[PDB]
Amino acid sequence: AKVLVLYYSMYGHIETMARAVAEGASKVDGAEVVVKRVPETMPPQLFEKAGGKTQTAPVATPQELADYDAIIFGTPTRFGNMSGQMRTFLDQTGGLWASGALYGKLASVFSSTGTGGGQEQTITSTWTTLAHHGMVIVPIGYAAQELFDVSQVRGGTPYGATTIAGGDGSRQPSQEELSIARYQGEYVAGLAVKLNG
Amino acid sequence: AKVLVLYYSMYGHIETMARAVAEGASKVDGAEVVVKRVPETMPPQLFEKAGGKTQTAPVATPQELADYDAIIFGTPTRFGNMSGQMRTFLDQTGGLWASGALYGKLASVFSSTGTGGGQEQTITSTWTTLAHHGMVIVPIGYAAQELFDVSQVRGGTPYGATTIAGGDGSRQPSQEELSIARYQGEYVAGLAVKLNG
Amino acid sequence: AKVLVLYYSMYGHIETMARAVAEGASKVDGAEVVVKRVPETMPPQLFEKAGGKTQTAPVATPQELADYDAIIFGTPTRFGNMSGQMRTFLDQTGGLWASGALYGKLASVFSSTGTGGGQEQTITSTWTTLAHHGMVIVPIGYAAQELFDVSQVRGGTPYGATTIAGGDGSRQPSQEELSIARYQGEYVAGLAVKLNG
Amino acid sequence: AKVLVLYYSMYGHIETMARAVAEGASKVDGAEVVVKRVPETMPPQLFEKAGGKTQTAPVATPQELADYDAIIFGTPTRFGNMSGQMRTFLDQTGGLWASGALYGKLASVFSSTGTGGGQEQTITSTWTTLAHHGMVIVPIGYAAQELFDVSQVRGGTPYGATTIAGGDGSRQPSQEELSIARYQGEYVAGLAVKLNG
Ligand SMILES: Cc1cc2nc3c(=O)[nH]c(=O)nc-3n(C[C@H](O)[C@H](O)[C@H](O)COP(=O)(O)O)c2cc1C
Ligand SMILES: Cc1cc2nc3c(=O)[nH]c(=O)nc-3n(C[C@H](O)[C@H](O)[C@H](O)COP(=O)(O)O)c2cc1C
Ligand SMILES: Cc1cc2nc3c(=O)[nH]c(=O)nc-3n(C[C@H](O)[C@H](O)[C@H](O)COP(=O)(O)O)c2cc1C
Ligand SMILES: Cc1cc2nc3c(=O)[nH]c(=O)nc-3n(C[C@H](O)[C@H](O)[C@H](O)COP(=O)(O)O)c2cc1C
Repeated sequence: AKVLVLYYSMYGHIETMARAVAEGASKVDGAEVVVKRVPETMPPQLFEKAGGKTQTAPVATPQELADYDAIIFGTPTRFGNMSGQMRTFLDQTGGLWASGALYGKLASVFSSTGTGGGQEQTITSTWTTLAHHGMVIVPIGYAAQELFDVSQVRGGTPYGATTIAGGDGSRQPSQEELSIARYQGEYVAGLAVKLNG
Repeated sequence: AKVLVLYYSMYGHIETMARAVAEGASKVDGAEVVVKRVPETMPPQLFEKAGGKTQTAPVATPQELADYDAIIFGTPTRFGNMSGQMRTFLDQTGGLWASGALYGKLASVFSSTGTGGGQEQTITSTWTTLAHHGMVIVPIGYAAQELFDVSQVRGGTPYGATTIAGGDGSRQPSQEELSIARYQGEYVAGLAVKLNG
Repeated sequence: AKVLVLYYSMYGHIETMARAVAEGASKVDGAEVVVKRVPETMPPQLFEKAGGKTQTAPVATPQELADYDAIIFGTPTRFGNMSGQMRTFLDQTGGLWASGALYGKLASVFSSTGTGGGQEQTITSTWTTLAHHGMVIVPIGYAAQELFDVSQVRGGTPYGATTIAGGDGSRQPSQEELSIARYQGEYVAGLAVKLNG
Repeated sequence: AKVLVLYYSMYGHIETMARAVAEGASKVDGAEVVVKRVPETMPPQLFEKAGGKTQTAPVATPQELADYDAIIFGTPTRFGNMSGQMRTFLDQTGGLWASGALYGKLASVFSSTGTGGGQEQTITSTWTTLAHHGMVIVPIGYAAQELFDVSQVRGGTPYGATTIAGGDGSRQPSQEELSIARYQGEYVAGLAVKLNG
C-alpha cells in the first residue's frame, strides 16, 4: 500500500527516472506513493559550482523508511557502486537494522551512468545492502519489451531500470528508458498491494 | 503453496541442508513442499570412483520448475560460483524464460563450501540468474539469531544458509547451520503462501 | 610471453571476439599466443540441431593452462553467469588449484550477450573463480576510447570487451567492439611480457 | 616500489590490519611503504560520543594516490559494501580517472565485519571501482595456509584479508588473520617491485 521512491540525483537524470518510477506505481489502485531524496553530502557551495541541480523532493530521514511497504532506490553510479551520498544514507540505517524495521519489505533499484558501464554492478551491489536488512529483492526480469530493442542505445536491465546520461550529462532519459522505469514502479507497487494490501 | 527445494550435492552436505530447508518449509500450513536433485553430470564411473554419494531424491526436469510457486536452490560452490551441474541445469531453462514461466515466482539460495571462501559469491551470482527470469529474490537477513554466534565456526549468511564442509569433506552440518536452513525454508514457504497462497 | 585465449562459443560471436583478442595480443613483440576452446557439454546431435556452429580451434585440456603466463577467457552469458560449458571446464581445474599451477598468472575476460543484459555480471562473476586460483585480474578500464561512444549500440565495458549478438544471434561484432577486443589482447599480452618477459 | 596502504577504520580493527599489511609489504626490498587513512566523515562530536578511535596515520588526499605504484585498500563493511567514508573518498577520484592516473597500477583490498557476513561482497564490490580506473586487481588466492584452518573462527578470503570484529567490536585480529594480512602486503609489494620496480 505504501511505496517510497528514494533517490539521489546530482544533475537530474535519476530525479527524472524517479518521477517515472512514481508514475508507474501511481497506476496501482491502492498504492500510496511518495518521492524523496537522500541528504546531499558534498558541501553546498560545491554543489552549486559543480553543479547541477536543485530538487523539489524533500530530503528523507532514515527513520521514515519503516513507514513503507516497498522502497525503490535510485542512485547514479560512482565507478560501479552506488553514490557516496546514497551510501552515507544507508549507513545511518543501523537503528532500523537492529529493530528489523525493514525486514521483509519489498526493495527494488534503478540507476544512471555513463556511457553505461557499471549500470549492472551498481544495482546488484545495492541489493547486497538491502539483503542485510532482509528486504525482499525485486528485479524486473524481461517483462518490459523495450529491453529487447537493440536498434537505439538504451539503458535498462533485468536488474532494474537504468538511464544513459552521456559522458557529458547532456542525454535525457529516452521514452523507452522511461517506459521501463514506469514498468518497474507499477510492478513493485502491484506486488506491494498484493502483499499488503 | 508449492515450494520446490532443488539442489545439487556430490558428498551430501547440500543434501542434508536441503532436507533441513524442507523441514522448515513444512512447518507452514498450506505449503506443499517437494525436494528434488539436478542431474549428475559426471559419468557414473568417475562419480563412483570419487564418491558417493547416492541420493534418494528424484531428479528434476527443467520443465517442472514452472509448476512451483517458490523455488529454493542449493549448490556447493565451485571456486565462488554455483556448481557446473546446477549451471548446466539452469542453462536448460530457455523455454521457461521465453514464456515467462518463472516470472514473479519466489526464489532463494543456499550453499556449501570448503573452508568458507566463496560462500557469499555463490549465493549472490546465483541471484543474478534468477533475476533474469524475473524471480523475486529472497534473502534471509539476520532473523536467524545464530548468525550472531561467532563462538564456533559456522556457515550461514544474510544472503542464505550455508554449511562448512571442511577441506576433507569430513564436517557435518552443525545444529546452528541447520537451524538457519530451517529458518530459510520456513520463511520463504510463509511468503509463498502469502503470495499465492 | 605465452598468452592463451580460452573461449566458448556456440554461434561464433565469442569465437570472432577471441580471434580479435588474439590479433591484439599478437601485436606484442615477445608474445606467443594460442587460441583454444573448452569442450562442448551438450550432446553432439543437439549441438548441431540447435545449432550453430563448427570451430577451427582445438579443444583445450585443463592441464594445459599451466603452460601460459596469461589466460584470456571468453564466454557468452547464460543469464548473467558464464556458460555451463566454461563452468564445467573450470570445475576440472582442481588439480591445478591444489598445486597452485595458475597462481599469480594474468587473467582477463570478455563476453557476449543478448541484448546486453548480464554482460557485466558475467565478467565479474568469472573473476571470482579466477581469484580462487590467485590469478592476477586485469580489467581494461577506459583506455579504449570507443567505450565513450554512445551514438551506436556498442558492447564493451571497463571489465572487459563484450559483444551484442542481438536477441536473434544475427548481429556480428562491430568494428568498435572488435577494436576494444583487440585492445584487451594487446594490453594483457603487454603486461604479460613486462612480467615475464 | 611505492606501496600505499589506504584504509578507513572507526574502531581500529582495520587499523590493526593495515599495520599488518604494511608490515608484510616492508619485508620486500625496494618497496617504500606508507600507511594513510581517509577523512572521517562524521562530525567530531558524534565520533567522540560513539568512539574512539583516534588514529596516528596521516589523512590522505585523493590526489596522492597518483604517486603510488600499488594501493592496498582497507574498509569495514557497511551492510556488504565499502564504508561510506571510503566511498565518499573514492568519489573524489574523478580527476585521477580522467587523466588515467591510476591506470594499470596494482590494487588489492582487505576488510572487516561483524560477524563475517558481507566480508566477501565488500572486497568484490570494491574491485568494481578499481576496475573503472583500470587498476590491475590482485586477489590472494590460497597461498596463505591459514585459509584452510576451520578449527577456530577466522577472517580471511581468497579475495583479500579480513578480520572478524564481533557484534560487540570486542574481538581483536587473531594471529592467523594478521598472518594473512601480512601475506597480502608481502605479495602485492613483491608484484609492485616486479612491475615497476
Ligand atoms: C566521480 C564519479 C564517478 C563516476 N563513475 C562513472 C562510471 O565510471 N561509469 C559511468 O558510466 N559514469 C560514471 N559517472 C557518471 C554518473 O553516474 C552520472 O553523471 C550520473 O548518472 C548522472 O545522473 P544524475 O543526473 O542523477 O546525477 C561518474 C560520476 C562521478 C562524479
Ligand atoms: C572443483 C571444485 C571447486 C571447489 N572450490 C571451492 C572453493 O573455492 N571454496 C571452498 O571453500 N570450497 C571449494 N570446493 C569444495 C566444495 O564446495 C565442497 O566439497 C562442497 O561444499 C561439498 O558439498 P556437497 O557435499 O553437498 O557436495 C570445491 C570443490 C570442487 C570439487
Ligand atoms: C539458455 C541461455 C541463456 C541466455 N541468457 C541470456 C541473458 O539472459 N541475457 C542475454 O543478453 N543473452 C542471453 N542469452 C544469449 C547468449 O549469451 C548469446 O546467444 C551468446 O552471446 C551468443 O554468443 P556465441 O555465438 O559465442 O555462442 C542466453 C542464451 C542461452 C542459450
Ligand atoms: C552502519 C554499519 C553497518 C554494518 N553492517 C555490517 C554488516 O552487515 N555485517 C557485519 O558483519 N558487520 C556490519 N557492521 C560492523 C562493522 O563492519 C564493524 O564494526 C567493523 O568491521 C569494525 O571495523 P573498524 O574497527 O576498523 O572500524 C556494520 C557497522 C555499521 C556501523
